[PDB]
Amino acid sequence: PAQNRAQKLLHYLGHVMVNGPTTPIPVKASPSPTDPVVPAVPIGPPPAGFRDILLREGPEGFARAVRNHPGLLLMDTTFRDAHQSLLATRVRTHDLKKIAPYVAHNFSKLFSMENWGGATFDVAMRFLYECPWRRLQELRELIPNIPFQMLLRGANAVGYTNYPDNVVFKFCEVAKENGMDVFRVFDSLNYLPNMLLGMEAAGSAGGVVEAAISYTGDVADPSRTKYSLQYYMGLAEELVRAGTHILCIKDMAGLLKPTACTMLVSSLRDRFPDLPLHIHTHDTSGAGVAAMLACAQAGADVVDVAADSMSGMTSQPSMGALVACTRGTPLDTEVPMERVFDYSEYWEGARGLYAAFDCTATMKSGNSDVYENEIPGGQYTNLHFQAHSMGLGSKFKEVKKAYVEANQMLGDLIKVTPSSKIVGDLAQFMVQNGLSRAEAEAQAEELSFPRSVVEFLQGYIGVPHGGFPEPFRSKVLKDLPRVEGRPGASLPPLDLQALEKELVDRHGEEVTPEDVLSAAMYPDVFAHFKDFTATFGPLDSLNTRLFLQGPKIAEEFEVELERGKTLHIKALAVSDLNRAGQRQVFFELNGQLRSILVKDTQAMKEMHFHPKALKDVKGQIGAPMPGKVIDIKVVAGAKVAKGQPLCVLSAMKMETVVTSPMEGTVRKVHVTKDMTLEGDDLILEIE
Amino acid sequence: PAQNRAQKLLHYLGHVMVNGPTTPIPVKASPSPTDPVVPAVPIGPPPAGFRDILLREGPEGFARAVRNHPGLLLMDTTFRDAHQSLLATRVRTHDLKKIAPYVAHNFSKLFSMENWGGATFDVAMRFLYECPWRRLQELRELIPNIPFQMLLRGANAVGYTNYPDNVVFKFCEVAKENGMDVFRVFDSLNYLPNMLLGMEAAGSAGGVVEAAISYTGDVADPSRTKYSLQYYMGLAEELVRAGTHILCIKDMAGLLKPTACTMLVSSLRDRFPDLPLHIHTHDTSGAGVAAMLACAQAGADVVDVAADSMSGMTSQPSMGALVACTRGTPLDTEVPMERVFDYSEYWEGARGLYAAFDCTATMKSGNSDVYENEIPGGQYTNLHFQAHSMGLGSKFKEVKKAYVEANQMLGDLIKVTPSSKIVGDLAQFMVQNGLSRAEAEAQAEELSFPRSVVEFLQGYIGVPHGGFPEPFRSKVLKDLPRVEGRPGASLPPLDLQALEKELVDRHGEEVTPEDVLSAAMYPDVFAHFKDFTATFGPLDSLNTRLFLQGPKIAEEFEVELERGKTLHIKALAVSDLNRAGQRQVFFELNGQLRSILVKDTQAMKEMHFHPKALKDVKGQIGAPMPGKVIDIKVVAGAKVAKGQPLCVLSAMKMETVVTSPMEGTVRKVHVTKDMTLEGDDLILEIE
Amino acid sequence: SKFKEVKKAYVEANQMLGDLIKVTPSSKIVGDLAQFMVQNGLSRAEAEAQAEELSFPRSVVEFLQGYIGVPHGGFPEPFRSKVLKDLPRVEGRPGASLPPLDLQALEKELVDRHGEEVTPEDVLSAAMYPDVFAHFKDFTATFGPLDSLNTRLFLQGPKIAEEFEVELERGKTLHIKALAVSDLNRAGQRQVFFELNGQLRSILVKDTQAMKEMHFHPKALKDVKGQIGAPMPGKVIDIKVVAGAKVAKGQPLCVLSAMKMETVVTSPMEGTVRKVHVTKDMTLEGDDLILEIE
Ligand SMILES: O=CCCCC[C@@H]1SC[C@@H]2NC(=O)N[C@@H]21
Ligand SMILES: O=CCCCC[C@@H]1SC[C@@H]2NC(=O)N[C@@H]21
Ligand SMILES: O=CCCCC[C@@H]1SC[C@@H]2NC(=O)N[C@@H]21
Repeated sequence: PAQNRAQKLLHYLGHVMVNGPTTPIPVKASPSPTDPVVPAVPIGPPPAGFRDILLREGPEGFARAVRNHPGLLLMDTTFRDAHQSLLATRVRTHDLKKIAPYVAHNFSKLFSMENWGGATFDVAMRFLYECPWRRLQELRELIPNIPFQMLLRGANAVGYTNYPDNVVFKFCEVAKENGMDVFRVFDSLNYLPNMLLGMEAAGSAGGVVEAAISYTGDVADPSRTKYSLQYYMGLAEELVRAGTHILCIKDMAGLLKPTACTMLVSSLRDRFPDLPLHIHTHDTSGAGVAAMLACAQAGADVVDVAADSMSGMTSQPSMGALVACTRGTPLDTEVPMERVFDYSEYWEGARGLYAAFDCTATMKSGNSDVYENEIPGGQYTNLHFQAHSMGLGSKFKEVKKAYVEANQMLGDLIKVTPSSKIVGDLAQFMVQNGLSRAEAEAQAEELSFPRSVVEFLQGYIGVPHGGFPEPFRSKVLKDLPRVEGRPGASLPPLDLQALEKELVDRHGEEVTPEDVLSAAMYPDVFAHFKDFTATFGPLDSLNTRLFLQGPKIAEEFEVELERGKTLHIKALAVSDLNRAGQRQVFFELNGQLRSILVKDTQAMKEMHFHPKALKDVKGQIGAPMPGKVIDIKVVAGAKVAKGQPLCVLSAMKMETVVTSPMEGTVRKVHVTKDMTLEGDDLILEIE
Repeated sequence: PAQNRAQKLLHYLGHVMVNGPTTPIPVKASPSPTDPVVPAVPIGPPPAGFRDILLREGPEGFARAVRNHPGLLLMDTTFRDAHQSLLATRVRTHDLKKIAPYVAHNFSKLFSMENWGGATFDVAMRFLYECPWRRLQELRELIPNIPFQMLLRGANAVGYTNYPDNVVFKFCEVAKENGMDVFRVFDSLNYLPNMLLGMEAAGSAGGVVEAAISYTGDVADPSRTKYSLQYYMGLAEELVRAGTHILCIKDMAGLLKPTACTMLVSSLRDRFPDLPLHIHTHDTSGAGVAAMLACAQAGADVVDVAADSMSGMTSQPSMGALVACTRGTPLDTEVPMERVFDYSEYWEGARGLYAAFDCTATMKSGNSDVYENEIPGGQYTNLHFQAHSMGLGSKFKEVKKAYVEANQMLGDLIKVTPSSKIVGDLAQFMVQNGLSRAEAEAQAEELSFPRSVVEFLQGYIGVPHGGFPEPFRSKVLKDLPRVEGRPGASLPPLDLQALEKELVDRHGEEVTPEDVLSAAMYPDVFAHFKDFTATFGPLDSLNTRLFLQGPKIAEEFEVELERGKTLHIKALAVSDLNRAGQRQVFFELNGQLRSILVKDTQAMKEMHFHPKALKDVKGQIGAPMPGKVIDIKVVAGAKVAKGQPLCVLSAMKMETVVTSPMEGTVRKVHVTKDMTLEGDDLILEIE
Repeated sequence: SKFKEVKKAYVEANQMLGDLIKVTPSSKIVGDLAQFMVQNGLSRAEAEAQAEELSFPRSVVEFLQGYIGVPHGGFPEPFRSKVLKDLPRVEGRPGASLPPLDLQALEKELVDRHGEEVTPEDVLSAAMYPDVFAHFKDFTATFGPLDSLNTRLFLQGPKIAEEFEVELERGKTLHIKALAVSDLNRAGQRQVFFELNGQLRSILVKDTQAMKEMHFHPKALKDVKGQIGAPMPGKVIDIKVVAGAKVAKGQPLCVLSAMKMETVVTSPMEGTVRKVHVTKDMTLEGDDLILEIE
């Protein structure tokens, strides 16, 4: 088969010129017209770093070298969890690669760089249309000397549901083979059985196991008894007994006050004198720099930081602030400040390309109300964008109050992905329906809760500390199936060879083990990603502005496909609509005229949505959210029981089962499969 | 005379609809369409505060009460220097008054609130067209219980030049009569003779004298010998001997590292156990919260903070962060966090009205390069806007480097207004002319330096620590007059009664002592302010959006002129241009049609700019900056000596004397009085 | 685009009608028939052969009934008998059988409806042209003496900033300047601003062009004899039948008023009216479905 990359790229550029951005843009901001300036890099291999120790001496040798290090070690999250928080994980492989050689040379003493895990895996395929594994591989070649770190969920890997154990093990194996070094293993509820599986999978792969305790509450507040200092110490003892190489405290919201830092970290050091202590926080409160200095003074070996232009607010504390504040003390990081400035300078320019995703569109600074609401950095940005998309943007203060009430109703569980989303959906549901906590708990048998909340209460994410809230769980679930113990333990092993064969039969002989694991964790996303890249080619070759907005008429630019293969492209014109609903886009490619035809949907728009459900008529079932009808479970003339499934709506990437509020006969169904509904659109009538 | 306020306001609104904003807008951002939500205030008088102690027991009683306070006292800079830093001092009296009753009730324990210092005085009259004294009086009425604080320059009051001593004394007297309580007395060079005059003037008025030492350098760095710990201790001893009630450390740039905080503040406490210590910083580095916590732990009694939405970056540290971090410690501020949140929320909304002036248009976060460049918060924002206006915006990195070089060339003087501006002009001049420091020092006899640099070298701002840089000063000044000692000491007393009579003759019998002092300090600004308010009336009654952008067609709004006198105004239409170059604007006012005639310069605005100076022809004198010709000192046929004044240009609010580079005969003058010149426009020819 | 075919059909229509003199209104009668023939793709022969089945225009029917007098040589037979069927025929002079109009009763009706300024000229104008005269009085009651305006102002109105003079009576001139037109208010009106004799005056006038929005669903299948389409664009004046009514062939079904001519739509078949798709005052396009017959 002849490769047609250049034409596929021109087809993408022509598609963006006719139809607009293929990635959903949350705010009316434009990318910077200027590409970021890459700082000068020395000619040669980078200096030896902590990875060279890890490769020579293994995970235990690396952990001893970290503990024995004189000073505060630093780790870079800019690559992942700094943008996850600030720009909705939209930073692309293109921009990461440009600065990677500078990082390798000037930051060779970093403990690790956290460029992988969390939301980056799904987001790369679904929204950036790039392979997360190729990003890892390319970056690994660029940074041969710094350990790569990922955020791993213990029994779910990087996915949103539980997987069979053999998928989690095979994912950690293939991640290590592809150059992942450190696995930060956490659970969204600190549910030890999920963490132990992820630790065993990462350790069996030959990775550095970093067991991460998610922090919530306040250990310095004696009124907060559920998440006390004793809770954290007891969980640390179980994770150390399970053979963690490094112990992490993951403060996903920025709740660690300097006094709580001092108390928790000194207690952990006194208990575990030889174990490396890694502290992660967010600067959401504007106190994260002070919190990390207090951790370092209390005997933390490592702290998470971001590049200064990618720090603060819902991100990590500033790298330059920590380096400057520790300079000339026993905690000196030995990082030259000039190198931090050049690094932040590049990201300041690069962040300008992502203005369309920047959290500063909605949040101008850190906010201390995080000590009340306990909303994690990445959840705050997402919950605001969701509230605005649902017409609740003016009520976002009510949504934050309802988030506290929803956390309590759910039982004050730790709030990190996906538990932070479960609390967020419940909070939006309460505000949308005008319901206080007491009303929502009283009516729990009558209300149709968000799927996530239902799946949580069923046990699909593990068991929360202190157990599930009763009688609230029993009222919501009724007769719905309950998962006891670890949800992955009852799943049959996935046949990865059968899946590989299915993928080869579909996409041809170029299917890799990484493709099989991507399909195993994210089947619909991976299928869409392969179909999209089959149509549009290697979009990672485009600069971020051209990827997001396409070229302007008469704009000229270069695209490097491979070393020594540059495309000189100029956009010339877009035609009027032809009789086939297509517009012809004209380009110059390497001094030659080229034309591609792209269909325009925005050229003509005309839908109609008549149905409406009277709020006072119990038999009229309205759509509980804007969404697409996936499935219709009933027909006209069918008898239905109270709580019986009627239809399935798919909105905001969540199947919601619409259930009957009464017993009766379905008089009429007003909806069809694949129909798009607005809120309160009449689904069906019951008599 | 019949009052015509409503018509004057409609004339302003019609003027803004036809001609655009009367205040210069630096960035293409629009004010928020929504006014800020004012939090609920209790009905009654506010609780007793520190002012009640000051009024009962005098300045020494107040200082003892501050020292004896258990915990860390907090002061609010949001009213001034929080916006001075973030929004170019553009916050108006309208928005300050709306939140003032909430501040009085919920923050009654503040040490002080600092709203009258520095630029607010000039900016209120020149750009907001409001009386700074009326702001002070109104705010005092709404906040009877919290001490008001101002930033006072010692021998210059709030002005930009030195004044006769009787003007500085009379200013402090009338400021105290109008309800100013605390005078933060500083000098831009820490020049003790200027500080002593300001301390004596504030003390003689019956104010609380707070002597403020401006911080530069690093006391924790043993390589920095000029501004050592011994320098600060020696100056503190002289200011304590001079009878300061409170000692302030003013870190105008955010240079105080936590280690330097600990060392400086403990040394000051150990030497002065009974003296209140007040620490001011900026969060420019992102370390300001950690710096203020270190000061409080080292025995500071008071720290400067801003409301959370008005904190960080070039502003003060976050109030909510300091309150949260000190909670339940011996340093607890006793401020309820819920009250800080409600205060921050209002400001977030209010800051949205000032989006057109927000430093976030140019700086997205704090920057640690402040430890190298030492640029103060308000100077950073101004220097960037100036660099962009001069076409140097893409070179702002070169301007920051040249700022370090200019500081060294000038002798590493303290950098705060106006010395921070003097270094800024020199830095822009160096970058504009492509000069290194060595070239600028070598050519110092041939170059035409910025007036501010010349006036500094003459001694018009006082004497820098270590003296002026020689031979550089002697080369720049040549035969220009030098001021020895204190510049105000040689000025004859200003006849304030003669000035009052001149103002009564020109403006009528309503001239107040505040008007006389405003004219004495700022004659041209005050004259323009009186002429503008005579035309357009009380613009402080308009909300900030209507003040900046005017009303939209068909927009309806309310204007309260006085208690129980509301104007209901609706904008209806704007006509085409009449034969007199005017456009008729139609309003409804209290249900009645009203029409005003407003001119539109924008329509006919045309001009031509022919002159140009060949860079290679020494006899062709080009304009060194865009500016207006104020004065022409020479005619065609005149003999001119090298260095002789040729013309005076007035650009960026700075008279620049253009001087002859050679001896010769003026062949031709190409410019006229009031002519606007671009850069390099030919002024004259010399043979 | 078919005006050449219309001119040819005018010759054919004149012959079919009997080559009568062609002047108002007989020239219009030939013109309607010619347009009807071209619109329906009919030759003279086909139109004469199908004369019992076709719904001819009203002017042609009223001519054949004798309402304009008797043509030289008499009416064309059998064509007249086929078109008229059982329709009433006027013999002799049509005015001779009309009862005298009571002009004093009409004068009193006009005084009661328009006030005491009714003249003998107004009575005769109403007697000859009742609907036109009523509309003319209502229009001039609203807008005043439009004969005082120059033609350009009458047809197109003034431009913005245009100044002009209007003489109402000898020595009574009104200098008038148009100043502005506002946006649409919540009542569907736009405020127009004038200067009148140096004084600003404002009038609130409604705009229909602001939001016309109509829908036209009905259509008559040409092959379905029971589907009765509108024979022309027109307004429904009257509906003579209801759903469930038995109708005979040639029975009146509705009255359309288009081009200033009431056209009676008649049944092409005997049957039962299954459904009526139109309402009184409804505007129809050509071929819009009026009703169904089974
Ligand atoms: O729009 C759909 C969701 C996109 C991913 C959101 C990520 S999942 C990781 C992180 N945790 C959350 O609760 N949200 C973000
Ligand atoms: O545009 C002209 C200057 C406007 C005032 C600038 C103020 S003066 C106080 C502060 N210090 C500076 O250097 N700039 C600001
Ligand atoms: O638009 C409707 C008809 C307007 C009058 C037409 C006149 S009546 C006198 C003359 N004879 C005709 O056949 N037409 C014109």
